[PDB]
Amino acid sequence: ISPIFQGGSYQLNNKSIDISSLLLDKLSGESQTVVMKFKADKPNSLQALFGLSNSKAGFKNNYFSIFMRDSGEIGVEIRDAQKGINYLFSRPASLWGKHKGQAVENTLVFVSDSKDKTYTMYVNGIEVFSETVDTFLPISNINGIDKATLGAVNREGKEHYLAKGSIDEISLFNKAISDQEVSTIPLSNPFQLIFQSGDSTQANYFRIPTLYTLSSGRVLSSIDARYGGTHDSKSKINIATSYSDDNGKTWSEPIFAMKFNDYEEQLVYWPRDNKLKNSQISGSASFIDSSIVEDKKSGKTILLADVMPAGIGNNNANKADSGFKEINGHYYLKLKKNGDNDFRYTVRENGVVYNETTNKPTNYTINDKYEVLEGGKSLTVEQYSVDFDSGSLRERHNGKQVPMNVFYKDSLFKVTPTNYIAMTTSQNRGESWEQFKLLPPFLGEKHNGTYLCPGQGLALKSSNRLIFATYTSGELTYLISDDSGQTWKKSSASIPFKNATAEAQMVELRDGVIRTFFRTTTGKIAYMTSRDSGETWSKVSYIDGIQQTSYGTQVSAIKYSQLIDGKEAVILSTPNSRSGRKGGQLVVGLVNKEDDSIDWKYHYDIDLPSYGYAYSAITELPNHHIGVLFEKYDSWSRNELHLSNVVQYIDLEINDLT
Ligand SMILES: O=S(=O)(O)CCNCc1ccco1
Repeated sequence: ISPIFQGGSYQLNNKSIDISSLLLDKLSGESQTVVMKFKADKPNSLQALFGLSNSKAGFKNNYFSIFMRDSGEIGVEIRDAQKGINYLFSRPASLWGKHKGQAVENTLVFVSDSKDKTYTMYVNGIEVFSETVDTFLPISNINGIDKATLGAVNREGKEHYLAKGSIDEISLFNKAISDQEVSTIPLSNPFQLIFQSGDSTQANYFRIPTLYTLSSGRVLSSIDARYGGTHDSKSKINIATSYSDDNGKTWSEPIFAMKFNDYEEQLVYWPRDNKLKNSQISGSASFIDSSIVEDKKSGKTILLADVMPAGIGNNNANKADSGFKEINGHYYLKLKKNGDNDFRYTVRENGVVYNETTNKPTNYTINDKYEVLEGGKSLTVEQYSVDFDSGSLRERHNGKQVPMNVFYKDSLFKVTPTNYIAMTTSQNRGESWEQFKLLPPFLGEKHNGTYLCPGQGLALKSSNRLIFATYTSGELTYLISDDSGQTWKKSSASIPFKNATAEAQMVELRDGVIRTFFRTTTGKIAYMTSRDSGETWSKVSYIDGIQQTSYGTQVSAIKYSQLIDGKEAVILSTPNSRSGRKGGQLVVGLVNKEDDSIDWKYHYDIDLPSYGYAYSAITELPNHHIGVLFEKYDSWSRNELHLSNVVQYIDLEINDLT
């Protein structure tokens, strides 16, 4: 239908604008829709963009506001002292500030709907909240409203929450518009979604993005499709992938690289109240932290991830147990049968389940998908679903039968409650993925598996050598294959930390010279150098000019192909902050051929220093633009848990950085 009111080009310079004379008489009925295109790249800590208030003395709490914080959060307030109603709905990390230097125009759509009794907010096409109340307060039935304000809320005749930005365009409607209509509002988005709520993964949440340009020009991406909110394992998490054949302008409908079936794939809205936000899926096996490379020789595409048996994450993973028993040079996967309190079985050659005590093989075997067969017959378990209908989290058998897998809770045979690493391959560049294979122990029979560094593995330009960085207590443990991933050898590089999350990423500065940048506990990014193609490693140094937080953040890096100011160039993606995971940057370094030192010459501000930026993926797109897929939020912050569509992708050019 038609806007009862429409205005545009409002400047918010810490002075509010009065539009009462225009809007207040238009307002009628109990349903309204605000549509607001606005810019704010230098906002104050807390500012109101829009306000409906009772400016009369004695009614400071009778108002409606649409506000933002300089954290990127957006919210509304609906308050009536006489009615006894005080509503505040919001979401962190809902905004953009700047992109490529210019300020971003955000597209805000707030719906107030008296039929479903529901407040819904969309920003830049994404639904950031939708709240139902039992007692609905139409934004226009607030007692004694006499003001309509932009850039403030007019309380008791003063300008509260003074704003800094602009509203290019604002429309008002005496209707609550439908979803379908909402989707037809044009956007000015500086970004796109590759993975997103409601897509084929059915995961409502995503974390830990990766990017890799393949030899065909196809760009591939892998990610954590996280179902139980944005929690680490333990949870349900699958590895999803999607590709682009047109330099990241469009992306394929995602498919699974690694998935488990013990729990259903459920698009669940996870509770954000303090009483319930730490609810965590506790019976599911899961995957977490993927890394990808292309192998020249085979043409194969290779993906690794951490594997977690039902109910397992890194905080409770059995350290001091690789999950394998060594029998004469060979590592065998161990199993526990129900009723036993010790592990008495192994998976020998041809997946035969052998009893270690009796020394007789058994009538059970383990297939390639780690499913259990008895006497050649496939066994099954019942699937679980999660819900919050009882007011708290509840995992329960949903009726469906799925292949019994030794990583599952209900399995008759179970692996060691510890962390594993697995690989899968694609012969077709992301179109399908093989059944994953578990990797062997690297640091011993009685030492838990290491942790895959998420992002890219490295394909050395002058051999068939493939390296995947992993970490454990006290060292990076690089995994090396010279045979297209069929076999693997470890290369240990000690670091001066214990229990650090040393997420690492490598660049080749020239033939056989590998620089790795990894996350520390120091507030600085560290690095080390191999000069014999990852055989041995230098001592640890640190970069000054970038700061991280004490707990740090994942860092992605690539060796750029074109020269920049005449030099070889390495690009770096990281939050630059000591407060939290915000202030994202791409940092450009020129290499000094004399000594292989790096002069970090350019810093690109991805967005505002106060807006969230966490784990990231960069890649050189086939047209020499830079593709960036990142967590646009503070994935550490306890206040920013469980947001949808905060992992976003952008296209940058080199000159944008310089
Ligand atoms: O810093 S955070 O990214 O929030 C924590 C990530 N933990 C990494 C991990 C690896 C295996 C299980 O968890």
